[PDB]
Amino acid sequence: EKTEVVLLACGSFNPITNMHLRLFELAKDYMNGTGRYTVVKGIISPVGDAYKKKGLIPAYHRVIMAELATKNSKWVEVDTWESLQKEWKETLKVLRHHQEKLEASDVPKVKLLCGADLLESFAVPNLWKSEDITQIVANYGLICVTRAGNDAQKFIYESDVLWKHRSNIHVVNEWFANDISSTKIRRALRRGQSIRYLVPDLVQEYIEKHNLYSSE
Amino acid sequence: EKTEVVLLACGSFNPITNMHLRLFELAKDYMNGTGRYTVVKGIISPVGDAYKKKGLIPAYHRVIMAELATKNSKWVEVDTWESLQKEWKETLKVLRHHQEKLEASDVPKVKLLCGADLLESFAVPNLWKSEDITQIVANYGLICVTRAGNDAQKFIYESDVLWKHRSNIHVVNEWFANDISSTKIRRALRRGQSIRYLVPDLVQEYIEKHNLYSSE
Amino acid sequence: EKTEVVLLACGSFNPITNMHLRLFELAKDYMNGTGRYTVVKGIISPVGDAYKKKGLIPAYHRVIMAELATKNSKWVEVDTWESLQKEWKETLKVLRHHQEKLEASDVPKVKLLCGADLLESFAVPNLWKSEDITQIVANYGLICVTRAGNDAQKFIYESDVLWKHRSNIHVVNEWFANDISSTKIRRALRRGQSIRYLVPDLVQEYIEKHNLYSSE
Amino acid sequence: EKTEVVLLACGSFNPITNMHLRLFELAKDYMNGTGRYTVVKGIISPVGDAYKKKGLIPAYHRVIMAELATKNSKWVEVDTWESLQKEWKETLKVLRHHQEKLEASDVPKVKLLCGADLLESFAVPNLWKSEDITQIVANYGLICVTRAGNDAQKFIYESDVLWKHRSNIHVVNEWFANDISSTKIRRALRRGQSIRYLVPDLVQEYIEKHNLYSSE
Amino acid sequence: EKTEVVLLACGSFNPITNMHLRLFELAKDYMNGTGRYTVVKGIISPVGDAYKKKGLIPAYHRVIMAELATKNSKWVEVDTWESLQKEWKETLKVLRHHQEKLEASDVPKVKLLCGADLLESFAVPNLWKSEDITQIVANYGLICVTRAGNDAQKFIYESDVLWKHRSNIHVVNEWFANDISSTKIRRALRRGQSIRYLVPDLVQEYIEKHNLYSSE
Amino acid sequence: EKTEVVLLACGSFNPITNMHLRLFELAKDYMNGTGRYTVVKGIISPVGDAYKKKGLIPAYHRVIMAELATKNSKWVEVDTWESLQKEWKETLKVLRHHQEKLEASDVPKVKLLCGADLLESFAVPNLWKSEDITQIVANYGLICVTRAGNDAQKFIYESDVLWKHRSNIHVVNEWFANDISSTKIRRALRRGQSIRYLVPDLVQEYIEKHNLYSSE
Repeated sequence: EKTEVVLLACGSFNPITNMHLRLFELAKDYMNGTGRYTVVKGIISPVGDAYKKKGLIPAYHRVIMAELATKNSKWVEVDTWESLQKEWKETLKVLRHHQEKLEASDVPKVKLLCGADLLESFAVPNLWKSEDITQIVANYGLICVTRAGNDAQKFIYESDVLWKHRSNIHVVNEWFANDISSTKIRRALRRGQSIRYLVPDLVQEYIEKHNLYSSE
Repeated sequence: EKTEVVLLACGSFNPITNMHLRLFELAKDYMNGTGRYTVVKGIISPVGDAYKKKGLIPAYHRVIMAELATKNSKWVEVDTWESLQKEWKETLKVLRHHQEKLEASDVPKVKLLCGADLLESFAVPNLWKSEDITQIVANYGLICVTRAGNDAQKFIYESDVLWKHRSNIHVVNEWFANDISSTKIRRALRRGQSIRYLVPDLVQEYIEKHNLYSSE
Repeated sequence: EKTEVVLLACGSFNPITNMHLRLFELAKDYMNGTGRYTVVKGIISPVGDAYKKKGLIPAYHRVIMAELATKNSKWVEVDTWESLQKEWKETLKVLRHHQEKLEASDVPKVKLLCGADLLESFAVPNLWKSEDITQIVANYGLICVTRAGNDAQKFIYESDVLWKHRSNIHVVNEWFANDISSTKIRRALRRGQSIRYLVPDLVQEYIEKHNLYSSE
Repeated sequence: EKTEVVLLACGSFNPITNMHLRLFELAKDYMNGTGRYTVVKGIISPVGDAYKKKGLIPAYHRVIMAELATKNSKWVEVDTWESLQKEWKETLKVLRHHQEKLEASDVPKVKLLCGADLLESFAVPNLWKSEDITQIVANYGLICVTRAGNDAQKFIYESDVLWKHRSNIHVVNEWFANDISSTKIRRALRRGQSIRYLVPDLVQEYIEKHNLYSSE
Repeated sequence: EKTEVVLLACGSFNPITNMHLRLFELAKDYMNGTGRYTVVKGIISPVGDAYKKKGLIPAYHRVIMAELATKNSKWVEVDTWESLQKEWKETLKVLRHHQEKLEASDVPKVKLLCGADLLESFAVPNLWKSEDITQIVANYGLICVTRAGNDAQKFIYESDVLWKHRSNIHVVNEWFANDISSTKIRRALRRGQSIRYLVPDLVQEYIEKHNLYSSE
Repeated sequence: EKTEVVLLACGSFNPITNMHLRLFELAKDYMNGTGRYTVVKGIISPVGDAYKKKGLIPAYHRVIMAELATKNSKWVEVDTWESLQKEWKETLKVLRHHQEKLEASDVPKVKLLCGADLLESFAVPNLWKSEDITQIVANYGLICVTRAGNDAQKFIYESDVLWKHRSNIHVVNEWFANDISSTKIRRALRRGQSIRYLVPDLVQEYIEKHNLYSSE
């Protein structure tokens, strides 16, 4: 009688590393261990080229490396929809897009998989529209996997919009530190350092043959 | 016995309009009317895709429209060098690049063609390195065409680096107002307005068939 | 066959002066001289005590002085609704409130009467929600009476949201300067100066007997 | 031969909670245990309605709840003087007001009862006039009750004005954490949570029957 | 029966130029032409070395050049008092110092001679203490000589403290533009330009023999 | 076969204290205990009077107190060169100055002796020119003695310019806390407190007889 859930992670995956992959396994173990849910699929959805940030490499590369990272996974996949659109899409739209897609196979609920960082982001003074925060939290749900869940709970308590919808945010503890951020990987790469065993062997091979992140 | 000069205009040309084209004819008429120079070629050099700004469309489009804009001109051309490089290039490098290229045909002096806007830019507190300003002004020269030359002269008087090298900056008056900025063209385009007779007929046709700048 | 319009002016009226009264007569003359409208009533609606600004005196005073200011007017009145509510109300709600009230007398269109100041305000970086600006302009309309309509038109041209809905904003010129701002009246009053013949005789009498704005 | 002292606490009491009440008992125990003083009365004096802050409810409510909070206390009382004045009063004036009042009963010294927060406040760059800080500290005295007295002592050491007059500031440790801030109470209340046993039963009853702080 | 006045100009005189000298003759002509005063002496008082600004050269130089500038004047002199003190002195103290000195010759009123610049300065948000502005204006008086008296009057109207004491501020028009600022002189000097006939011949000679302001 | 090194410490020495003296002995012990170097001389070089900071007393005083502080040291000395120059000198020039001086005695390498504070400083957004940081680190070397070497290593890891040249930065731990900053000494002095046994007896005597830092 459990609820069927799909896990959706947006982001830049620039590049993807073991840490993003671990977040999925963590979150599914947790959800399924509530006794209240059954996790049915996960989806990585990298941001597109319209988001014009510096250091952000062409989507097609970031899509590959994510596909390499998940080739053997029974349950997590990459969807290129958002990377394809000609104008940049807001997470709330990416979410609606993926929920409507499931309803069209004639019902599993999508939920946004994030870290605390999202919560921090949500409270930066003018940055988000309260009503957009409300729709995400309230219509979908958050699964916040983090090594600082103690910070996580505090942001929830400090925001009325989050507190109001708290029964729909799940804070998940990571007891095994593995803080392998894209930013550190890129930093290591432009210094010529090894990144072996922080990202999947094939993702490391792709980065090396294409000399990515080596430059600046 | 006059000095041979080449006119180099960097920028985004996003898109090019009658105003940029007029700047060249203005500046050559002036230079050649000093009695001290003979203008020998001009060069438009659009910025590349590494400069990641919002609203800045792919170089290849901006290169086309500039080539359409100058197809009939006896003396002005487009060079795609800077648009091609994989990392963004500073104007001082674009300049050295084009001077060295002339020296390799076995001597004409390149000079940077700009408006006041450049001068304004040069004095923004932390924005430019004094030594880079010095090399441009001093090693190459500026030709500042503007409708406000009165502002132009003032920025020169207010900056030691510019004043020092003033004998190498030529302020050129435009007595015929034709302030057709890219920014206004894009604004008009995303409101569905005509831009006929502010840009060359062929540049207007290209923009229309490709639906550029229509979106946001 | 003309359209019936109601003129609604929100604000603090702190206090009301001849200038606010003149804005109504100006705007009606204009509207009625389009040949396209007939102005049917005007409404002054002072802000409430929830808006807690400094220098803003209790609503009941500001309501009186407005009622004194309009006692003899055939067509302009004061509605205390917004001043009465326990929580501060946004202009878009005040607007909906007054439109729905007319529809309940079984159809005249309300329009917001403002000056340029509103337009300036609309473009301050984070200050307004684009969608709220859109509803006001688009669902109601603006009548902008000003001595600087030249600035007015420019703000319209500079904002996509305003430009989009321009056919619904009427910029009205005042050829008779009478810039009697509340701020100047209060300033004069706390210096003990006369304000006779800048506000209606009765409003001046009320302010004097209650020693308002004399203090700080 | 001990000195007779009166304890004066200014503030918003919005609302009062067990924490403010505890500060008095703490400070008297301390003073009286110096062997150098005898505490003779305390006074809560809520700020007035001229201070126009958001969330700050009408004085009369805040005066009640403080009177309910102290009805059974042998030694602490509420004085409504400052709440009554038509213009907002600075603490230094409230202080002079209360000292002169004692001198008029034909001599006990008033002292300002505060937390560290005051000290933090005193050093914010432009916020206080050095000479006002000097008069308070020097003419009256501070009794700083806090759970962080370690921060307290540091602010004293970091400010010349405070250090100079240190012999007149008493830092009091609270070994029993009871951080029940008004801000947290209001937050709890607008989420419908219990605040029972963080404020006196009667203060809780008043807040509930008047539905205070429930709104926003 | 006229009032006897002394004119005191503080500042950096870095260096002094014809413009400062002209301000005195202007202000005396004006005062004496009121029919209400008789100007009896003027005093230039350069700031000291404690004021540690960049570009500000040692007092002794600035004292010389002022003494050279006034050697032939029947009525204006230099007083080195403020330049001598070991700690920097505020204008209000310099003023009290010079008034008390006159009272000691057994009564002429000192008045501060300034330009608009002072008025501008007086209103910069946190910059001056209202009470210091009050003492200067009110206890001494201002004589504001300027080419923009129209700006002058406006600052007076915009500040309550100034407006209150307006009967004690005299705005003096200069109908002969001679804007020879220290800043422009120094700028000219470090570019090797002539400053002949903008400062007294002897001041120009001193600057030249000591190579002042030539450097940076 | 070890490398011969000279230790150069720039700064204000305002005043010098036991802490600066300890930094030298610390750094030499460390260098010499690498087995790779031999420390041959150290040099304190106080900043000059052109650097016009507030609280910074005349160089000649700061030069004395440093000479008193080192009179008995076999190996550390004061060089007044930089204090003497008429324009303020950048550390990179002070460095080149001292290296060239050694090369002129017909080869020991100078190295900059600093604390973390330098590293913090190096990363403040616009503060240093990357190329100047590069020349110091790369052409000379840093010896960073600190009680927080853990912060030290982190700044190194966070800056590409530092990381690139890390093999040339030596982070030295101080296991004996002795944080006697100039700022604390001056603070103590203007409160009339003892500073005995935080600075050399003779430096303390000089400060006392000249009443330095007593004022403000």
